Amino acid sequence: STAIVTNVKHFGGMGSALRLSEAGHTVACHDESFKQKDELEAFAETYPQLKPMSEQEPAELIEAVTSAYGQVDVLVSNDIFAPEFQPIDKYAVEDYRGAVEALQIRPFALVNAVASQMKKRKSGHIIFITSATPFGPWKELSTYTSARAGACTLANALSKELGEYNIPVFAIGPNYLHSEDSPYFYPTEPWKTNPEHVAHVKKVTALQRLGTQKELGELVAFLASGSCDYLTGQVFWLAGGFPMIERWPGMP
Amino acid sequence: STAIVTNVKHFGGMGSALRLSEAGHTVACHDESFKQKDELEAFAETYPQLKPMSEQEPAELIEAVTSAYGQVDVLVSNDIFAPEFQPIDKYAVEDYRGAVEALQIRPFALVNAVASQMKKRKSGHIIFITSATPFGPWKELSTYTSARAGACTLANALSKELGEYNIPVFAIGPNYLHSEDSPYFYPTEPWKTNPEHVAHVKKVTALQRLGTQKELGELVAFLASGSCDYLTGQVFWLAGGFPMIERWPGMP
Amino acid sequence: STAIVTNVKHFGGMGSALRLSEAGHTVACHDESFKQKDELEAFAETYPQLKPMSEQEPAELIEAVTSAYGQVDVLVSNDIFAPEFQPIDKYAVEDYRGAVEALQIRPFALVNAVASQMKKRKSGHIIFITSATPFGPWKELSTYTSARAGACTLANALSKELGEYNIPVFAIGPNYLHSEDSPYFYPTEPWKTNPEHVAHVKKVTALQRLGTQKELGELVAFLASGSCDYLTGQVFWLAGGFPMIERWPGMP
Amino acid sequence: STAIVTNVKHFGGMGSALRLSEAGHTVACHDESFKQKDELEAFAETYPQLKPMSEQEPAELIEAVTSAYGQVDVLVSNDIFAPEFQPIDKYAVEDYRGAVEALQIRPFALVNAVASQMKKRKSGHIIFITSATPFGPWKELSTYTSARAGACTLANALSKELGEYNIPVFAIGPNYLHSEDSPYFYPTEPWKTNPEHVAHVKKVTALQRLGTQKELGELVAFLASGSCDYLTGQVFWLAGGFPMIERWPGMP
Ligand SMILES: [N-]=[N+]=NC[C@H](O)c1ccc([N+](=O)[O-])cc1
Ligand SMILES: [N-]=[N+]=NC[C@H](O)c1ccc([N+](=O)[O-])cc1
Ligand SMILES: [N-]=[N+]=NC[C@H](O)c1ccc([N+](=O)[O-])cc1
Ligand SMILES: [N-]=[N+]=NC[C@H](O)c1ccc([N+](=O)[O-])cc1
Repeated sequence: STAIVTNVKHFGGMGSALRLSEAGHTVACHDESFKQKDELEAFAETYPQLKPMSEQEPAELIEAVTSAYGQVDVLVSNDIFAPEFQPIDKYAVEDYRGAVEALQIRPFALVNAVASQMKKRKSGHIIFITSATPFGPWKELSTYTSARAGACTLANALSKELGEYNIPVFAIGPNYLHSEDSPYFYPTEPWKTNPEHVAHVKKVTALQRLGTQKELGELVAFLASGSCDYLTGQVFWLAGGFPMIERWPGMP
Repeated sequence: STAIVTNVKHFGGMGSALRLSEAGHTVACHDESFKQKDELEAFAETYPQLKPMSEQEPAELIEAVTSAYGQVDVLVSNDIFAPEFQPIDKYAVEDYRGAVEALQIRPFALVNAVASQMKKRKSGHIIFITSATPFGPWKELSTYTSARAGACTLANALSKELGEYNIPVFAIGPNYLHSEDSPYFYPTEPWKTNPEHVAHVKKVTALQRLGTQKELGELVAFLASGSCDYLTGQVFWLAGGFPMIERWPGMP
Repeated sequence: STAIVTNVKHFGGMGSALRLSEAGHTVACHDESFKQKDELEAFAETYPQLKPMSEQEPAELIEAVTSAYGQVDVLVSNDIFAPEFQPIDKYAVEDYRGAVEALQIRPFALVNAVASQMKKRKSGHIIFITSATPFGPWKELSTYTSARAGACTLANALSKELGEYNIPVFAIGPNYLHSEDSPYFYPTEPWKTNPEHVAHVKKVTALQRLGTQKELGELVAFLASGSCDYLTGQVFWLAGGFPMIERWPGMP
Repeated sequence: STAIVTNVKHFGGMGSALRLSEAGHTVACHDESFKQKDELEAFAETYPQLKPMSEQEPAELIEAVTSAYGQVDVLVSNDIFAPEFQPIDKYAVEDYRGAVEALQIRPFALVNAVASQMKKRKSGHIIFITSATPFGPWKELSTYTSARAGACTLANALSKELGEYNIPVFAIGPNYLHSEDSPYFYPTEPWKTNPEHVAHVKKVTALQRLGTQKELGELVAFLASGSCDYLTGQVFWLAGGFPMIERWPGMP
């Protein structure tokens, strides 16, 4: 079928697009950099099994993919934001508005733009790549964490109405997911190269390692395949057993 | 001490302000109508124990209450929004922005404005009145429901950073909470007077009745009293046992 | 690899064994009926790809499969119980003991018996088929629902310690999952044949249909394939969007 | 009214019993040690405001309290168990049976014995003192943790059926709750006196301190007063913001 993966160069983007592509789907890919022809052309040459698009806005993008390939069967809203850790009083309200715009308004805008066509033919799959931080919040990241929570619930809520139209909706919330060259959350440097970071991951996750782009891709492809639509409304915690809670003194 | 209750005329506003005042607290009250001298004076006459403020914006309000009464010890962010039920594709993206602005950005801005004074003296209580809807989403209310979830997580996340400063943070999520004359969610008319509505409440809640402002007020006053700070981070489900789940055919 | 699926004739048993066998695994199956020679042989003739075992107890079952096929790589504890709907005071305390023994003690015993061999070679997958009822309890099913909750948490807790040994642990909680000829919860008759039952399912689930054994098996096979171990600790709500909550009067 | 607090010398026992008595309630207390006249009379002399009972079994206790003090209006099931920490394969299945018997079967049996009388009057309150561990499992404590989860769900489930009879049901899940002289979970020695332990608590809790019996007592009395029945079904996380999650390397 035809799928859309946003911010393809970051977070869960490459893992999702590459695996969906290998499953035989036509993967239209969005990314802020594709605004420039040079950047879109470079990506296209590197990944001929992918279809990079230049469109940036929700409605614009859904329409271009629909016109180019016929329709949008799968939506993978891989949302990202660059937050700063900050005490609640040191943030600017604008800082929270920005987090909400990127992690809640954006996914909502994409579904708002594609829902009608999916509902008319009674088929489609919606997947939000959110975060697991709501399940185990760190101190001083209130804007990002709360925003991601809104996104998770958005997915769960949407599943309730779209189910009638045979449209499953899921939210995959990762943490400690290797992002390779992307700074979006866990790049190879320093997460696989620095001793302190390696030891941190080994302590905080049950599997004692970062999650792989492949694991994420497999999950995305599995859900988009229509192999298990009954999981609609599910919020997945792709966090490898995180969080590992500090035990009493004397316990290793 | 000194407390602030926003949108006092609606939702959990009156129950909160009334019980807090009966507790002996100085209660400064905010409300959109207080922009009108007439409305402010009339309120002050009916509830002489309460101190209505004309200030509307977060920073403005915290400053006004601080100058007038010395400091803000308790913040009750009683947030409201009037959403429409709509299939995802029928909403305007602006409809989600409005919901998020009123239910997430506002409480965030109020804490952002008062946190520094609380942290300096290492004392204060923060209470968000959110919603139990995220716990049991209805079909077609994705904007309001997801926004409320962000607010619940905001509170929990904040409890993590403010705990070091001895500042408890709670979120009270009601549903089917009687609002008396306020149209915000459950006014006396028609919820206590129309058969179909009375019957609906009886079916969906375990206690088979609306919750009372008195009950909400007792909880707010209890948490603000400093009698049980150890519940910091709690999301309270003030919904009378909702949701009651439809059982199999033939079962009573 | 070698998998074990318990109570194979009921609940999530057939979907799990069938799809696991299709994935190329050797599937040893347990069932109370296999105690009888006639039953075991009739099953082996009908499903020649499956390996019915006569063993009934945890330790002997794990030992027999290990001796016959070498080792137990995957454990699918498909637990069942036949509860009665009763007001708390009409139950016998023994009724709860029986529910806990069947839904909590059994899976714990199976893991207790196989854990050491999986830990030694640092490989294996543990999957509990539990229930979604804890997520949305009905009245008068306190014994079954609470017990199932104990099982979900058991899986999650186990993921924390077994992760260090590369052993993912999952809990699949279904509801409204078609069980075909098995009375364990949703047999074809009357769930797909009687108007009121069909209409009931269309009302309380988002997808407005029963889940299929195929969907359950696909999930079980996906998880056992080692394609997404990073989901360890996950409790899956295989309930098609259930529960759908009754909305305000006037809303369809 | 008349309240029953079990295992009064341990866990949330004294805090609950003492505050309930200060509130004016007649508080019948149960404890395994009260089987000895010596221990019972000694307790009675020290706390003339409490009424220790010798009865050990549920049915016997409810009848004894009903006969001596008219009826049972409030049940505080303060359940305890002394678990060992161990990898799943090192436990004895009997170890899990003991945990479930003490933490799940016991509270169930007590409600099973007093429910009929409360339903008849259509009044009463049920409070289970469980645990917050299910919310943040430590590895190697799978028996205790999962059993506690079962008890939490048992409460929420019962609220669904008992609400129709105006009987609120709650579950208070503590962690890091100071237990003073009782070894049940957090005694003064060493939690308030040994550096390594004091520091551990400082690290894992948001408020950076142990919870006080007074706090637990206030919550119990508040809920038992009928001041806020609309919270029925609630699972309270009385853990001071626990768990605090370890942050990235370099972060303070
Ligand atoms: N996979 N993964 N990681 C995503 C996670 O939501 C996240 C964790 C930390 C931060 N951060 O900024 O510290 C951002 C996102
Ligand atoms: N108590 N109470 N009500 C608050 C709840 O969040 C809510 C429920 C329904 C609606 N609504 O618009 O139908 C709005 C808010
Ligand atoms: N699939 N599926 N359903 C299993 C579910 O746990 C269940 C639902 C109802 C009952 N029951 O007895 O009514 C038992 C189990
Ligand atoms: N308050 N409090 N503690 C109760 C909690 O469930 C618990 C935590 C740890 C242990 N333990 O044995 O380590 C037992 C119980």
